[PDB]
Amino acid sequence: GDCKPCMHPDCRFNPGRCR
Repeated sequence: GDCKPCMHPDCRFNPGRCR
């Protein structure tokens, strides 16, 4: 990840952040 840290389940496609 880069924008929104992908250190949690939510970073599957962070809507508006890290896809």
